[PDB]
Parts: sequence; structure tokens; C-alpha cells
Amino acid sequence: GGGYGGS
Repeated sequence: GGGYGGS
């Protein structure tokens, strides 16, 4: 799986 975060 995988993902991200940011802003």
C-alpha cells in the first residue's frame, strides 16, 4: 500500500 501527506 502507500500514501502521502502534505500541505
